Amino acid sequence: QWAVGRRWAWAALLLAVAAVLTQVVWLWLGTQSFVFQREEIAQLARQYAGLDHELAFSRLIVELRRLHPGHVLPDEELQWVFVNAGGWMGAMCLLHASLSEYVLLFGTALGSRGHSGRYWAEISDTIISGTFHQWREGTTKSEVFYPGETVVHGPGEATAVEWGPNTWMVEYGRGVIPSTLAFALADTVFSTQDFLTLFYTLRSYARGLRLELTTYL
Amino acid sequence: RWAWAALLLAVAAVLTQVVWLWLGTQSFVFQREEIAQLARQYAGLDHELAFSRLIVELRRLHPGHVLPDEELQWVFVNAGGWMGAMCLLHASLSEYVLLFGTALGSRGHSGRYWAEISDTIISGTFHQWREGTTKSEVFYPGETVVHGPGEATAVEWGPNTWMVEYGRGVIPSTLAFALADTVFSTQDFLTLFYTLRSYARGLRLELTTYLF
Amino acid sequence: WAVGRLLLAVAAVLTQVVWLWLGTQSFVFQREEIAQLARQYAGLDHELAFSRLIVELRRLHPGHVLPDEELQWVFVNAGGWMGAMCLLHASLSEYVLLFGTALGSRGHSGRYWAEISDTIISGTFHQWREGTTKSEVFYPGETVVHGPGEATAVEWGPNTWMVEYGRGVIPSTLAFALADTVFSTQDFLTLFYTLRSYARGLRLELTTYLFG
Ligand SMILES: O=C(NC1CCN(Cc2ccccc2)CC1)c1ccc(I)cc1
Ligand SMILES: O=C(NC1CCN(Cc2ccccc2)CC1)c1ccc(I)cc1
Ligand SMILES: O=C(NC1CCN(Cc2ccccc2)CC1)c1ccc(I)cc1
Repeated sequence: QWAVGRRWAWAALLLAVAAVLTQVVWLWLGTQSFVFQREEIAQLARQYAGLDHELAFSRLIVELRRLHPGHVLPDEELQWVFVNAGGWMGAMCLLHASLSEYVLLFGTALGSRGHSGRYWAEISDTIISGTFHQWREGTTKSEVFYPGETVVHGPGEATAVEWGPNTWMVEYGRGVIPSTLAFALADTVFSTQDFLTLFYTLRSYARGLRLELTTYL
Repeated sequence: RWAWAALLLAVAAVLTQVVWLWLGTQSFVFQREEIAQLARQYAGLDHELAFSRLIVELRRLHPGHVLPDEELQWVFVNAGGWMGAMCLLHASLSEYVLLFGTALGSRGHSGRYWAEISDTIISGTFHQWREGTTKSEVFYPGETVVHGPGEATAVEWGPNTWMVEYGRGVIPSTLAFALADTVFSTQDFLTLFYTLRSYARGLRLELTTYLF
Repeated sequence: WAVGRLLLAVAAVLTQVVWLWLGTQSFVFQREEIAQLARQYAGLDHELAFSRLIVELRRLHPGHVLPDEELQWVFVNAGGWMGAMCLLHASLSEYVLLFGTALGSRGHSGRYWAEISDTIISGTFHQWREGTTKSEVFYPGETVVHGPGEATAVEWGPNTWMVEYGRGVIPSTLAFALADTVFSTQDFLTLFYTLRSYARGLRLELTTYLFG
């Protein structure tokens, strides 16, 4: 009459949890929570552009630690490593690294030119010192960005880039990050053969990834 | 059973003789001086207007051998360490006419081709360092620089350098070099596709005009 | 007496033939010998300096410098930079070559299992050490040493020419110098030239070692 078979009820809950679980994973994926904001890294780095890049970097790192404790690499794991990709060369200092985000210090003391690359991500560069030249695809003119300005590099977009002597910046990336190192290490494999740098980069990502997991606990 | 291979080779032998004859009776749409003198006259203009003026004039002199506006496209070129942009106007198996240059400037290996490459400069500078030499030469707007087949030099484009380029030789082979960095350095396969497509479009045009 | 189912027997022999090998190693040039000599010719026109240096080098070490018929400028592409080299001496452990550019270049120094010192005859040499955010500049007369394992970013100005002496596991350094030649320029001809240059250095050294 008002009863329910205990056998039918057992299967109903299994169809229920299947329905609930499939709904739960979409809501969580949709949430898309990010640790940093695109305009925040740009606004924060703009303040230190007036200083010499050495003092600016050290001051910026200190500020970024107190804002987001547990999301920045410790001093013992901070390290400059060269970056060779797209035919240009620079140097990075990884500050933050997840599977969806990264924040790093980038720049050159000699300057360099090359292919920007096409990433499955959106990358924002804010100039602390020097110059950033950009040549968008399909155009015959270039633009130049000075200290205080920010150049954003959309996903799937390819440009030509040029850095002037002693150019430095704070960079924020957002997207499928492990796919980004695929381009960042292309010239390192086939042009420079610098496997020690290759180790440094992967170690920095790993130590950056380790931090994010343990902070989660 | 040995008669099967004979017929397969006989029909292969005759087709090879057809190709050989056809390759021998070939005539060229464009002349070497034709492109050089036509370019030099627009070199005094800004490169944007120089290009558009030249394209139209090239269409007027050789109708059916220049790509339509809907198939014109700037595509990045990455080879020999340097980087520039290209816009293909004409392309067969033996000839090509394109616009080339860079808004930033670039340096690298000239590349060794199975072709003769001629570049008349509209703007900027072209620096050349010939193999075996310890001095460089510079070419300015209005001048034409010639890169012979087999030759390898070191090249340097100053900022905002542009040129009209006419190539004559085994054109499908030159593609091999121009996409070398694209595979091993830039990994820009979208650009690779753009390049191969613009070539196909050029081949399609020449084929249709030939057949009507 | 029987032993059941050698490394100890093998390890002893191999280490004590390697240590015996390291002790019988003899270098043709001193660590600073090339640098002192090259320093004397800096400031001259690089072609004059090179010729004078080659004569003096042949005089100081007969049997270890390549003949005029085996001297050649070959393009070098590696780490994103491009230059030209003239090999003068080459073994498995040492090499002496003339290096430079007419246009200038920028790239990766490379990580060698060898120590490399460069004495500038003309131009400028910019060096950016790893882990630093500043660069240093060397002018004609100065010597830049590249220690084993070290990696820097280097830059040559237009008409920068130098004398280079390297010491260490030389064949491994050749792997780096041919990197861009193989994967970027596809210039097999230069790849042939360089390997031939190395072979000729090795041939001379083998002959000189055997028959004095
Ligand atoms: O070194 C990295 N990434 C490069 C590529 C983006 N910039 C250069 C650039 C290119 C185009 C437009 C703006 C800036 C410099 C940093 C990197 C290191 C570790 C991880 I984990 C992920 C990335
Ligand atoms: O990308 C192409 N060609 C390169 C190599 C020659 N450069 C000019 C140059 C560079 C160095 C020395 C001389 C001339 C322009 C870019 C190319 C694209 C489509 C077809 I179809 C055929 C070739
Ligand atoms: O081409 C060679 N080597 C390159 C890289 C080292 N120097 C250039 C240089 C780059 C960075 C810092 C200092 C010097 C000379 C050019 C080479 C050729 C034949 C043999 I056998 C061994 C090496």
